[PDB]
Amino acid sequence: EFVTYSGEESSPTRTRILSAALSPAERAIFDVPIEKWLSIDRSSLSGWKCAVPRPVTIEQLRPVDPSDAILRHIALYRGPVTDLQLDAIVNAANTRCLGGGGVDGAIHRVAGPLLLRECATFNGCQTGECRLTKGYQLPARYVLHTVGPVGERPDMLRKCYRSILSLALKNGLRSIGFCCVSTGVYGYPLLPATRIALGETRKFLEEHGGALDMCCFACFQEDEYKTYEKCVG
Ligand SMILES: Nc1ncnc2c1ncn2[C@@H]1O[C@H](COP(=O)(O)OP(=O)(O)O)[C@@H](O)[C@H]1O
Repeated sequence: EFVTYSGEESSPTRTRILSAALSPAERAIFDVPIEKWLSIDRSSLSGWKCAVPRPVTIEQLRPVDPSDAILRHIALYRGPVTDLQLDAIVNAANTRCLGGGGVDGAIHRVAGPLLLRECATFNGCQTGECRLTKGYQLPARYVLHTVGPVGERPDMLRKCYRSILSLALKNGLRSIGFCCVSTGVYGYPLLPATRIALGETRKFLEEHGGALDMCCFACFQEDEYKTYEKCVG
C-alpha cells in the first residue's frame, strides 16, 4: 500500500469534476490500484495511450559522473519534464492542486483529464508537501505534485524536495524526473533554488545509498540547464 501524501490531512468544483461520466475504458484506468500502476503493462487498458511520441528512457540519460557513487545517479535533461519515462515526475503545483499554467498545465495536458479527476479526490496540497497520483498518458508512471513557496523561502523549498524524495523512498520508486520548482512565476531566484535542489538530492542520496537509480533534473530553459550544469561541476 502506497503513502500518497507527505503531510497530515472549491469543494463544489471537486464534486463537479468527479460527477462527470467516464467511459468504461476510462473508468478501468482510473480504477487501477495506485500501487499496481508502477509495473502494469498499461497497454492492457484499451483506453490508454502514451501522449508523448518519443519519450526519454533512463538508459538515454547521461549521468554527470558514472564514477562518483552519487553523481552516477544524477543527470540533467534539456527539455520539458513530461518527456521523461521515469517512475515519477515532479509537478510544480499550487495549493488547490487542480491544474493551472506553466509545467502544471503542461502535465495535465499530456496526462489527460483523468489526472484532474484524481486530483479532485483529495483536498489540494500544502506548501512544502507532496501528493502522489498516477500519471495516466505520461510516459512516467507517477506524478509527485509539490507546492513551492512564493518568493525566496529556503526552508519551504527545502521541504518540497525532502517531501518528494520521501514519497519516492516510502513507495519504492527508483527514479524521479524533477522540474525547477518555484523558479517560474513564483519568482524564486534560480541560482539559490538550484543549489537547494541539488543539495537536498545529494544529501538524500548519501543517506539512502541504492534507494534511487536516477534523479533527473529537467531544464525547460537553457539557463536552467547551464545553472545546474555548473552547480554540479
Ligand atoms: N509548458 C511547460 N512545459 C514544461 N515545463 C515548463 C512549462 N512551463 C514552465 N515549465 C517549467 O516548470 C518549472 C516551474 O515553473 P512554473 O510552471 O511557473 O512553476 P512555479 O509556479 O513553481 O514557478 C520551470 O523550470 C519552468 O521552466
